Amino acid sequence: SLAHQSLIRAGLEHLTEKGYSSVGVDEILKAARVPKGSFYHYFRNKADFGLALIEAYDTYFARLLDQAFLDGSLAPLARLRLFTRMAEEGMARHGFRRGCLVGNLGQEMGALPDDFRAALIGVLETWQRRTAQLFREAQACGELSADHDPDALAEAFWIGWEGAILRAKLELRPDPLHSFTRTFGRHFV
Amino acid sequence: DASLAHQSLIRAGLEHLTEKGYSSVGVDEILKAARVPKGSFYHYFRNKADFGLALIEAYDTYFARLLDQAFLDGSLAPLARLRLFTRMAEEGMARHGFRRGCLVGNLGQEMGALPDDFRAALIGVLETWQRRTAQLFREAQACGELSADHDPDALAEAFWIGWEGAILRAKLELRPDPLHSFTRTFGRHFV
Repeated sequence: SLAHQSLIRAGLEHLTEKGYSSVGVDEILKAARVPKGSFYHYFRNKADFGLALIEAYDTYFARLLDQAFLDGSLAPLARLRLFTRMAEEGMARHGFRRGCLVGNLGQEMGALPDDFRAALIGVLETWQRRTAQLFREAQACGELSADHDPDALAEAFWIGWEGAILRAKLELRPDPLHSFTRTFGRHFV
Repeated sequence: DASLAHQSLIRAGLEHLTEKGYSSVGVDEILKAARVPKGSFYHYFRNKADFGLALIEAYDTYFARLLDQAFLDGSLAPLARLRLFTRMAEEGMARHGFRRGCLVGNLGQEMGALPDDFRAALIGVLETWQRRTAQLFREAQACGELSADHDPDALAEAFWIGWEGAILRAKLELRPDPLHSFTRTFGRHFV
């Protein structure tokens, strides 16, 4: 019933907090409280579980961006600030111990299976396209000046935001999120 | 080569942890790459954790020398010294096909799986880099390159937050594009 969901849940908690290299199937089963036979009913092996976890994180995180980026009661820049504020509230729930599954996996790329590279890049690119669209909308109402490139700016936002999450999880506090967003915010009029 | 055992260990450590990370790399893999016996490893280090801290101290020392080349070059304006550093760091990364990143960024990201000693050691190195960079930015203000408007410490912190994330992305994509993308956009903060 809840065998599959408990495995996904256990996987997302362990990979946002530690990363893939640190965690084996046995840790996962203890945390999920699910028999080994259920693990192998859903996934062929650890690498295949890893990919399922990437995909599940992408589906969840898309709903988070829906909530912020599609809130038409908010001017476009205020949507970006709602996003970073909500992302920080989510981190504060577990005292900043848990970061981004994608940034964690991204940093370990050298020890991951090759399949992972294109799946991680696809997810980062989906987010950048969405942020670029938000930034074009900020230009249309003069929140961001015409001499900026929305795509370049979207790529820089995600580069720095993952860097901010790395630092917040290292320091176990929100201050790096605030530094990043306060300085990046100066690209706007 | 018996007299080379310590450098071999550090070398193999730096190579393997900049390419993979701490959680991925066991002592046996280090020994096999260093071609030194186990008794030589334990002569110098009490365990993997003591080794890892020694690698951070080694990386701090060698990295400080690369910053010295850029940040202490008096033939360059302050902001040109910052562009030199990023150019150099990219050249370094390009030598090994962008497969090797920052040791401090790699370990920082896997902090949840590390002995708690590492936290202060990793944060210490980053704060050093940030202090050198803010000083660079204060000199950029004192000569008109940066507007009196900006906080040099906040900007130094935002630089190191963003640069570690650009390196992450360059090692993931195996290309310098995220580096150029980051610095191109960050360069707008300057006059």
